[PDB]
Amino acid sequence: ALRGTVTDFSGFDGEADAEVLEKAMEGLGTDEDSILNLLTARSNAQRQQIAEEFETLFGRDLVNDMKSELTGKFEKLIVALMKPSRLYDAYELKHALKGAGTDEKVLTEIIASRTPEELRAIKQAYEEEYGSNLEDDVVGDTSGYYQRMLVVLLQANRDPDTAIDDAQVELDAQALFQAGELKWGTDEEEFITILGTRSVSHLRRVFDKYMTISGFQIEETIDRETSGNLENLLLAVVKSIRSIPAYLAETLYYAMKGAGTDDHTLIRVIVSRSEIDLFNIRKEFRKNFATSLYSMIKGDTSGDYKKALLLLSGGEDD
Ligand SMILES: [Ca+2]
Ligand SMILES: [Ca+2]
Ligand SMILES: [Ca+2]
Ligand SMILES: [Ca+2]
Ligand SMILES: [Ca+2]
Ligand SMILES: [Ca+2]
Ligand SMILES: [Ca+2]
Ligand SMILES: [Ca+2]
Ligand SMILES: [Ca+2]
Ligand SMILES: [Ca+2]
Ligand SMILES: [Ca+2]
Repeated sequence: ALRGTVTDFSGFDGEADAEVLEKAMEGLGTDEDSILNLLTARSNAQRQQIAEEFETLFGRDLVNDMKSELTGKFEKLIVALMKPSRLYDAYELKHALKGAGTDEKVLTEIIASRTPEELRAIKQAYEEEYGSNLEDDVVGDTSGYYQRMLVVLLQANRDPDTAIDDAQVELDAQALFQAGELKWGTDEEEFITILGTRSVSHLRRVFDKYMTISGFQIEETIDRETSGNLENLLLAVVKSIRSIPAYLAETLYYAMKGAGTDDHTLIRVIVSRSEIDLFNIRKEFRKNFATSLYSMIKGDTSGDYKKALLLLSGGEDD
């Protein structure tokens, strides 16, 4: 079911590709198009091969050459596109912790929507690159239940999908109801333990049951019961439980629907997901927002920045 929008180019020729990129830079100006048409048509693993082959042919660093020939939001995308898949999430996480004021949005998005396999892969890569323990770093930069929930999630420990138990589903649905709507204040720990540790397949069933017994969708209750930090995280986790593609589709929409563009988010989501579920993301986006992902990117962005994004994205006809 899970489909990306960028795949390996067949008949890929690492050296030819380098020569092309060289031809697009060496001399007066810069052939943005040629760089943009090639790199959005090669997978992450293949860009790495292009970057290594470029060095052997020209004794120059591809990425740095492009940094010195490109500009603005376009350069940012290309640079993000060039970052090894393995290191990308950890890179965005590191920059989100760096400096006194943390970037919660990024922590929540990534940690709430990455599968256990992925999260433990991120943790190892992050410790390899930076010599810091990710969990420890997150603990240092967050606080309260938001910190607690993140720590729980970072254990990469969630129950595995298993035989579905009707008794457990009713029990857990009731616990959430008793912990939220029925209680003066909120049993934050119950929400956290349940929404943090229970399996995906199990929780989807618990949601349907929660609605049946409470009249509320769990998302309404989370909004009615919590605020800021914690609300966003629990909302993020819940939506990811339902559908990571649908969660990330909503993430893109909200990055574009206002007066500006949250370009930092536009870029991260498109790039990181281009080889996993961006096709799924596009389907869900259309499904929930009346237009294609394409048309909204077209409306919010300009120039080569726009051109690359659209080629990366695809689906003009969604
Ligand atoms: Ca040039
Ligand atoms: Ca030019
Ligand atoms: Ca530049
Ligand atoms: Ca960043
Ligand atoms: Ca910080
Ligand atoms: Ca902050
Ligand atoms: Ca309450
Ligand atoms: Ca509360
Ligand atoms: Ca409480
Ligand atoms: Ca609220
Ligand atoms: Ca906008």
